[PDB]
Amino acid sequence: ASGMIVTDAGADQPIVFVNRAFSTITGYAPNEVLGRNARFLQGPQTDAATVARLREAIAAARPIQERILNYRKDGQPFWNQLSISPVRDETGNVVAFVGVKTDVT
Amino acid sequence: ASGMIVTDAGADQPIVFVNRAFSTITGYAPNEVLGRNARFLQGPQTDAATVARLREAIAAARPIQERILNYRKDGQPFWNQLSISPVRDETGNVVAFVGVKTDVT
Ligand SMILES: Cc1cc2nc3c(=O)[nH]c(=O)nc-3n(C[C@H](O)[C@H](O)[C@H](O)COP(=O)(O)O)c2cc1C
Ligand SMILES: Cc1cc2nc3c(=O)[nH]c(=O)nc-3n(C[C@H](O)[C@H](O)[C@H](O)COP(=O)(O)O)c2cc1C
Repeated sequence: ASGMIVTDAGADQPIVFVNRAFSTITGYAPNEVLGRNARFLQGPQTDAATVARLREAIAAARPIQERILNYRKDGQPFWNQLSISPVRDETGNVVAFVGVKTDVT
Repeated sequence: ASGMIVTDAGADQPIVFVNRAFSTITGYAPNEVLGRNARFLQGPQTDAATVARLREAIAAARPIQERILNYRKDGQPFWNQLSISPVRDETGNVVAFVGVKTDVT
C-alpha cells in the first residue's frame, strides 16, 4: 500500500498525520513522528542534490517527485518514490502539504 | 483559517484526520468525527442536488467545489465553501481524499 504523510504548510512543515501504510513501510508509529519534519527519514547516503530540489519545491509550494534513499526506524535503507503536493484553499492559500510514497510493485 | 478533512479513498470514505481549524469551524473534536463519513455535517436545509454532485465526484475521484449548507455540533447552520480532490500515487491509484473549507474572510 502507498504511504501518506500530511504536514502543516508553514514553519518547518511538522507532520500532522501519517496513514497506516506509512507505519508498515518505515517502522515508526504516529506518536514517534507527529510534530517533526519528515527529514528524519533521511540518512548517511541520502543524495544532497535531491534534498535541495525538495527544499526549493516546498519553499515555492511547487509539486515535486523524487526517488530518495530513506531509512526505517531499525536503520534499514529503502528507496522512496516520493511525491509532494501543496493543499490549497480556493483563495490559493497553502493549508498543508501531502507526501505519498508510491508502492511501485 | 481554512478547515481540512482527510478521508480514506475506499468504502464510505471514513475521516482519518481533521486540522485544528476544522474543530474551530464545526465545534466537533477529532474523536467525535474520526471513522465517520463527513455527511453528518449536513442537515434539513442542505441542497440535495449539491449532495448528489459531491456523491458523483467522489465516486469517480473527480475534483469538485460546492457552497453547501452544513451544521455545527450545536446545530447552527454555516455556509461551507467546500473543495474536494483525490490524493493519487504516481501509478494513479487514489490513496485518500482531501476536503478544504475555504475561509472567505
Ligand atoms: C508533506 C511532506 C512529506 C515529506 N515526506 C518525506 C519523505 O517521506 N522522505 C523524505 O526524505 N523527505 C520527505 N519530506 C521532505 C523533508 O521534510 C524536507 O522538506 C526535505 O528534506 C528538504 O528540506 P531540508 O533541506 O530543510 O531538509 C517531506 C516533506 C513534506 C512537506
Ligand atoms: C475528504 C472529504 C471531505 C468532505 N467534507 C465534507 C464537508 O465538509 N461537508 C459536507 O457536507 N460533505 C463533505 N463530504 C461529502 C460527504 O462525505 C459525501 O460524499 C456527500 O454527502 C455525498 O455522498 P452521499 O450522498 O453518500 O452522502 C466530504 C467528502 C470527502 C471525501
